[PDB]
Amino acid sequence: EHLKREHSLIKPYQGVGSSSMPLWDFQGSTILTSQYVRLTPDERSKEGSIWNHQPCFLKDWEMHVHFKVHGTGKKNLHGDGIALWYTRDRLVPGPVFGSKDNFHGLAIFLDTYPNDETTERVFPYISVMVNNGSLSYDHSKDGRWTELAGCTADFRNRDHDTFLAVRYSRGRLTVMTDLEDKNEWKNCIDITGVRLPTGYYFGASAGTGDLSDNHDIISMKLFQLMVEHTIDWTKIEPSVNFLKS
Ligand SMILES: [Ca+2]
Ligand SMILES: [Cl-]
Ligand SMILES: [Cl-]
Repeated sequence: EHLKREHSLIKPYQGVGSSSMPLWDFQGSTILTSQYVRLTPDERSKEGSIWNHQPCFLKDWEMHVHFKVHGTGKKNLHGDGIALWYTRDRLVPGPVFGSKDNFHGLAIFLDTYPNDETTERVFPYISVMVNNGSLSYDHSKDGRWTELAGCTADFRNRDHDTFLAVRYSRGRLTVMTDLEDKNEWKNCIDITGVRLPTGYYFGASAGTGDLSDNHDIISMKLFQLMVEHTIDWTKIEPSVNFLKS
């Protein structure tokens, strides 16, 4: 395989129920079992996260995330969601799906509650954000101002496993979903001109506010992609270049 075990979270989770070294830190409301990592319980005002121990120096990679978001809150009465991160900093809790705002790097947000009273989107909504420290995620508008790309995705309270794939290679960022039990990656997001350095950390976080939900990570499997390259990659500033209209 091109699986990088050191950047993966897999049952039985290394170093947790044993003497070996763990590969992730568990932070905040996060709790372990043998079958999942629960970032938040179905309780209000929680923030939990997991952060990979080692910085990733792969230039080209694909993360497969087996997650589960589930709860008993009626109607639209659930929240807030999960974020996946490839960021300069790790372990800092905060208001952005459990983690710090004004981050450096990449976020993939799985947003389950529409804060935006005048929203056009259908939720739950998966979106991507690239940040160089300057941008703040605006909850009241569901991060509308800072979203690069996004898609509606029915990932909540499902009777079968739910997965997301996040692929990053040569400026191209692709997010795909497997939510329907078709054993198929369905496209959600596909953009180019994304500039991210090496040496950042993988992480996942979730938060709840006045509304709650269980947010579980079952596994995260990171694969190295076999990509020819013909420059200090740790010094790349996170940014996006845009095609002119
Ligand atoms: Ca929201
Ligand atoms: Cl692990
Ligand atoms: Cl279902």
